[PDB]
Amino acid sequence: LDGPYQPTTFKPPNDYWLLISSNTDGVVYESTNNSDFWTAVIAVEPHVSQTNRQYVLFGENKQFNVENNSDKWKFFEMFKGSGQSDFSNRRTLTSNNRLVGMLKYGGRVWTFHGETPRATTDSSNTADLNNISIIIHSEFYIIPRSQESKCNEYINNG
Ligand SMILES: CC(=O)N[C@H]1[C@H](O[C@H]2[C@@H](O)[C@@H](CO)O[C@@H](O[C@H]3[C@H](O)[C@@H](O)[C@H](O)O[C@@H]3CO)[C@@H]2O)O[C@H](CO)[C@@H](O[C@@H]2O[C@@H](C)[C@@H](O)[C@@H](O)[C@@H]2O)[C@@H]1O[C@@H]1O[C@H](CO)[C@H](O)[C@H](O)[C@H]1O[C@@H]1O[C@@H](C)[C@@H](O)[C@@H](O)[C@@H]1O
Repeated sequence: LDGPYQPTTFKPPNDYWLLISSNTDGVVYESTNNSDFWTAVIAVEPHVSQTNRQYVLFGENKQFNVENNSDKWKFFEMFKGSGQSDFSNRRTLTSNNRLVGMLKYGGRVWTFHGETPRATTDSSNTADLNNISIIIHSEFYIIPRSQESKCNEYINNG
């Protein structure tokens, strides 16, 4: 498969999964169109009891109270729907394969959430899908929709 690509600011094409390989706690990527969609994935290592941590999302430092009592890495999707609106934990992937996925498709962003090995795809709407840029902080792989079954096997089995 195609990569790794090195961390960078990326404008992702339609009909391609970004398989993103997180190597450490912190921001995994920051995704926005600056209109109706912000999404940042915070990674939290196993056995973190509720505590406050500082993260730098979209050029501003921000504190989140995070906990992971599981023996599995947790990837918290932090969504907001306008620039002047506050962040929410919309979805959680719990996985020791430490891969997230992102796909621009059919005027929606699809991602993996739930627990491996039965993590599943879910969509989020946007009215400006094409102007979604993304700062990715780890090595990533590009998979075509043509090979979408492979993206699935990797999220859930590594
Ligand atoms: C039923 C389900 O899929 N629950 C998920 C939940 O999904 C919600 C999200 O997709 C949000 C995103 O904004 O949308 C919700 O639907 C809205 C809808 O969009 C509105 O239009 C509508 O009017 O209202 C509905 C509300 O009904 C979806 O319900 O996402 C959470 C967050 O990721 C997920 O919980 C996580 O994953 C589980 C495994 C566990 O680790 C949790 O702690 C995580 O936070 C929900 O999954 C279920 O979680 C349950 C307990 O909270 C059980 O654990 C259950 O086993 C989980 O379900 C399994 O995993 C799911 C990912 C999915 O694959 C299910 O088919 C499967 O049974």
